[PDB]
Amino acid sequence: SMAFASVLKDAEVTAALDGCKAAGSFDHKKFFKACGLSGKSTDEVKKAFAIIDQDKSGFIEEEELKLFLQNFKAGARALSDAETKAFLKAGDSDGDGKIGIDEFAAMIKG
Ligand SMILES: [Ca+2]
Ligand SMILES: [Ca+2]
Repeated sequence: SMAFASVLKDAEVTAALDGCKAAGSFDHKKFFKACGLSGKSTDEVKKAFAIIDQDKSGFIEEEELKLFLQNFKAGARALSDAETKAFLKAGDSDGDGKIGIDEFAAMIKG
């Protein structure tokens, strides 16, 4: 659902949601950089990591990664098998199958 709408501008993330609408065209970097998440404070990020976390499993398993579009909405599709892979290695620096916060704030911090 529109959670980030609180943190960021629902209208802002919107364009960030339509920017990925394109299959195999999802550019997380562009996304975070769009809403501004990229460069933001590592504090808020942790708060942005919840928006996504729908099961508060503590982490964002590879299965949750593809659910990086269900954070800004409760319906948005899920990154492809590759898209999720890119967004994985793009963040996960250990390639274990999950992306923690320290890692989630990394893909954005860098
Ligand atoms: Ca989670
Ligand atoms: Ca990890």
